[PDB]
Amino acid sequence: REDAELLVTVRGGRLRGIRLKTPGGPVSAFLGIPFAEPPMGPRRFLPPEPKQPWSGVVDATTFQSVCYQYVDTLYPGFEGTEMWNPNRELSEDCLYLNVWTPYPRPTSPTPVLVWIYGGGFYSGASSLDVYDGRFLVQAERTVLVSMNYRVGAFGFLALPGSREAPGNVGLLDQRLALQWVQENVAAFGGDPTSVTLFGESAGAASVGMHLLSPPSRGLFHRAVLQSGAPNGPWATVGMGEARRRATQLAHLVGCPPGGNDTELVACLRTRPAQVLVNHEWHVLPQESVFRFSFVPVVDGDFLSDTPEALINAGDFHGLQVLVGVVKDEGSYFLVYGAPGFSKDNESLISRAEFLAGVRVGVPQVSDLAAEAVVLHYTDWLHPEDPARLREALSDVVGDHNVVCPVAQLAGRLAAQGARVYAYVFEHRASTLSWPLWMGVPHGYEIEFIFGIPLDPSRNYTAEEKIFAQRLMRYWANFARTGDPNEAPQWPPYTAGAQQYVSLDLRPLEVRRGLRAQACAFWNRFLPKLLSA
Amino acid sequence: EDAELLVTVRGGRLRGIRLKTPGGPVSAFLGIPFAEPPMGPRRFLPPEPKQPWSGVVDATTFQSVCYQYVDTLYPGFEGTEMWNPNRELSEDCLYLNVWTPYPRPTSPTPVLVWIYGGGFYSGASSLDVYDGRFLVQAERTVLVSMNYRVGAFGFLALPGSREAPGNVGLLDQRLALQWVQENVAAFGGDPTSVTLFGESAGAASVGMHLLSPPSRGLFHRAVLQSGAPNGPWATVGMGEARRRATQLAHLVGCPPNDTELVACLRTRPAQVLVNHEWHVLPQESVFRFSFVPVVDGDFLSDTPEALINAGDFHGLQVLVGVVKDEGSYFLVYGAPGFSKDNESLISRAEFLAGVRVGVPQVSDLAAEAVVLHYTDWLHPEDPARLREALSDVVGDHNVVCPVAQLAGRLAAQGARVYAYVFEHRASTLSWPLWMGVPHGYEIEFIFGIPLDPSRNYTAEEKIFAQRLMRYWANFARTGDPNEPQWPPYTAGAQQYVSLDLRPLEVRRGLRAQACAFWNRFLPKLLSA
Ligand SMILES: *[C@@H]1O[C@H](CO[C@@H]2O[C@@H](C)[C@@H](O)[C@@H](O)[C@@H]2O)[C@@H](O[C@@H]2O[C@H](CO)[C@@H](O)[C@H](O)[C@H]2NC(C)=O)[C@H](O)[C@H]1NC(C)=O
Ligand SMILES: *[C@@H]1O[C@H](CO[C@@H]2O[C@@H](C)[C@@H](O)[C@@H](O)[C@@H]2O)[C@@H](O[C@@H]2O[C@H](CO)[C@@H](O)[C@H](O)[C@H]2NC(C)=O)[C@H](O)[C@H]1NC(C)=O
Ligand SMILES: *[C@@H]1O[C@H](CO[C@@H]2O[C@@H](C)[C@@H](O)[C@@H](O)[C@@H]2O)[C@@H](O[C@@H]2O[C@H](CO)[C@@H](O)[C@H](O)[C@H]2NC(C)=O)[C@H](O)[C@H]1NC(C)=O
Ligand SMILES: *[C@@H]1O[C@H](CO)[C@@H](O)[C@H](O)[C@H]1NC(C)=O
Repeated sequence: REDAELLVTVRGGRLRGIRLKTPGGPVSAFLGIPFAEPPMGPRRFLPPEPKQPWSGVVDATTFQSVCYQYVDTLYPGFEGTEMWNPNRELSEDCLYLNVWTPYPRPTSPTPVLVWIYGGGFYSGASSLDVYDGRFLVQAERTVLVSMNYRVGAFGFLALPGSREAPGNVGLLDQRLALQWVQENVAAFGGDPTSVTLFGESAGAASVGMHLLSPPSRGLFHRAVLQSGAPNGPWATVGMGEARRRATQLAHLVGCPPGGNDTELVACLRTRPAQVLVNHEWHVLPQESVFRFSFVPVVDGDFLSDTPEALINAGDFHGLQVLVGVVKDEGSYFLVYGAPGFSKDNESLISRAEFLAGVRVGVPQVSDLAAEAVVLHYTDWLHPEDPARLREALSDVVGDHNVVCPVAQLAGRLAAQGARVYAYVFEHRASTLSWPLWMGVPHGYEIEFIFGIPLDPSRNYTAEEKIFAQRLMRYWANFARTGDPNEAPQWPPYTAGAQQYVSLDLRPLEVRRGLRAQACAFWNRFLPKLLSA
Repeated sequence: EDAELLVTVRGGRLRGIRLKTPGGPVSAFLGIPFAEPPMGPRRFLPPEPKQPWSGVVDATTFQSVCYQYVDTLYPGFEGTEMWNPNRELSEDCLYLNVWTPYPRPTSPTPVLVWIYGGGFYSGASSLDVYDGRFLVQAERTVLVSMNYRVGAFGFLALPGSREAPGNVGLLDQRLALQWVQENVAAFGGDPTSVTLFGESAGAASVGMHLLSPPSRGLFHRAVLQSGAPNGPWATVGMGEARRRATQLAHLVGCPPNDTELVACLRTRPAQVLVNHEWHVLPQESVFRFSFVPVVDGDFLSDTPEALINAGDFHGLQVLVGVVKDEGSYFLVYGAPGFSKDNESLISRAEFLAGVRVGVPQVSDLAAEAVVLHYTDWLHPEDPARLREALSDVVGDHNVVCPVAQLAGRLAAQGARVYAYVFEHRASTLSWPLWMGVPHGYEIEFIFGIPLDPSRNYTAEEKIFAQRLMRYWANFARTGDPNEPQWPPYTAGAQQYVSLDLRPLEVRRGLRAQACAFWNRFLPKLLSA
């Protein structure tokens, strides 16, 4: 006595899933499918090995463990923090993926959406409530896949050139999952010839890196980059600085008691996973509000050059991408260490706090460059207005880290053969627990893309549910056709007209300029100065 | 004979002329010698006080114009010819002029001293737009103006040499100011109330007298119009001045010992030096200033910027301002694509080309920073926007931001500053409309030229001219232009007033965002 709809055979063996209820009807979920051998013991820091075939039926009936990661404790018990923290036990045995499909299974091959979570390459999990695929699959009849990938030291510690810790294995985790989709998604009714990757923040940077890595590029057809880009200043690190960071962590945990790499990694392997996590914060070169200790390394392998170079020199004919940002990208990060900031106050900073915030929000630039930032962002008719300083600091951090990297990628892709669509998400959710001064913070479009307002246990307003259904429709139209349009039209983004649309409760408004003036500073001038 | 027209000064007796204005007569003494003619062995040397004379000097007509290049870019065009010499060129040119009410005052009258502009290479006190008769009649002041040597004759420097020490044109101005102290009372002028006013290089001159202590005791108030001593074109270092002096010596067939070199230069006709003066500049530029004040530790003990930042300016009142479109006039003197006879709608390549020529000696890095700041990246190739942007580049770098930096430093360090922007386009203007209110075209209103019946200004423009004359003379009398009030300029509020036919409007910021680029960032970048 079984349900045939919940039984699927993949190349590795048989799976049994669970049937979820949604407001619109049932969907089939296969949660926690193993796609790699567990990377534990001698397998830690190594590239993932494909999951060996199994006999019997594996129950894919619940989310599996979260990969080991630092857990944020800035506002304990605060919904705005807790929603991003692991909702499963931490474990190095965490390489599992999730498939949601219509109930019953599609008769015709169905387009596939593949989600890559964010969290600065040091955190995140596919099991977070806000990444629940059931509403998207029910509303738009797609197949949705999400995977866990190793973060922090376990996914991106790199001793470049070494066999034992080559770096970027968290990206290879993603790639292995993408390879699993090509080989297996048709068993769930998905179309391996229509796969759209989507991600946010570090997930968006991951998506972009798969675009720029030929072995990944054959595994999908379309890409969505939400509030992140591979050319972001926090998303990559050079070979030498990666080695310095790996060596510093090893030194901090007593390894060895630099030297031979094989030996150093062997010492690192004897350390408890939690010990590495608790020391990862002490590795960074400068105090920062952003920077993350272990991120993808540009070592000539996964990425043959810097993403910026690969973007600038790329031929992108035959590609559709959808990119965008939230209205207030910088605000969320400032409450995480910038002087004068708190979610519990107005964070009306002084001029001196503004100056100190630029250094933390724009880490590792010269004084000369920091002076250029201050000049650019200061209103010299109101140089000391606290409210204006707070707003300017938010734009500094958001422009440098999210908006301008996105705009640069969008412009280069459009000019080099791809069709681009761009948005700014401008709705502040009625459920938002953050203060009003933060506006629409980083990450808070995700719940609308995934249709979370349709959850009966939540309290979104009726118009926000309509709004959520409109965005799910845009995303699914893009996955099926490469075009979010079906009514107000969404024009493509081009390097000249630079048109984008605003996403909020009102109909689409077409505007031009993704912070065009600001991003000319970050993308055209400051790069000149650096090499001088 | 008219007794009002005979004056004895320290050097002897003069005879002046009675002039007519629509408001009544005025006494004028034109072509008064204040120095020995700086000729032959005296060329390039500091001026010497005029030795006394017997008999009566005839002071009824303007004297010669000091030797200078004559602009030939639009021959016969009123816009260019109004600045060209209207008297014969001569090295025997150090004369000044005095206008007084008729009959001559018998109470000490405040004195205005005009220093003309012209990039330190040109200019004359005899130009029609500097006619002092209307200011003097309308506002009952004494007005003085002097000729000073320009070009090589006034500013060729072999620093350290006795023979060509540099800045002698500035010393010409100082001697005229010394002459005013010793003789102005004989005309009814008050030597304890002397206000200096100048435009462009004349304003830079005023600023340099403000920062040179031997000149500071010769006047009490200062007006700087479209110029500042910290302007990029206003000064030169000792090494570059020596290089320029040496290259002109080569160009006119003279040997590279300073004594030898200057002696050979002295044998060359004056016209010959003028004919080669442009060729000394290192790079091609819209500004032809080859010989300018030199920072040698003497007249200027430091750069004007260093002197400005360090000075105690309590007790000083100053009036500064700009025209609405400072850059447009300079663009037609060689910026690619520009002409008075077209709309000057330039390409982006021409805009970029024009930046290098309007900002003459900056690195590519700095130039790039300029084109980043002045590009609208939503309309990067719009010809009309590019034309206006390059006008802003040239005007901000050369006039507006040097003036704004001076005004802010002086206010923050004790001076009472009043700032204006002159926004009225003269109904008689011969330049095209796209130029707006160009550099130099506030002068005619402040000298009351619209009151001349033989000119075609409107009734409204004459009322306006009378307003400006009252502001300027109020400031000369009291250090305050007011009688809608004109508030002082401050480093914080940055308030200025708009001068046009409308009543005064108070605004904040002399291109504050643009000038933060020139006055705060770029200096940091150049050193690195
Ligand atoms: C760097 O060191 C590694 C490991 O050293 C070995 O580890 C010991 C436990 C034992 O295996 C010993 O042989 C060594 O001390 C080297 O890898 C070994 O290289 C030697 C041959 O030269 C030999 O042991 C095996 O080939 C390797 N054993 C492994 C992989 O554990 C490696 O060659 C050294 N590289 C250099 C030169 O820096
Ligand atoms: C606004 O608040 C921030 C943060 O204060 C936090 O929230 C408060 C309600 C309270 O719980 C504090 O303990 C929290 O730190 C202020 O920034 C801090 O100010 C304190 C003052 O003693 C200082 O000791 C800390 O170092 C500051 N932390 C920083 C700069 O990150 C800020 O000063 C407040 N601004 C105002 C006046 O509104
Ligand atoms: C607008 O006019 C400028 C300048 O043209 C000048 O005025 C004309 C009436 C005529 O007298 C020309 O000889 C003058 O040069 C133009 O710029 C020039 O364009 C010509 C080609 O037509 C070129 O050979 C010159 O080198 C250019 N000179 C400069 C200083 O750039 C400009 O092309 C005109 N633009 C228009 C009318 O759209
Ligand atoms: C939604 O609001 C209701 C109001 O009673 C509350 O009981 C419930 O806990 C809320 N659930 C949320 C905020 O998810």
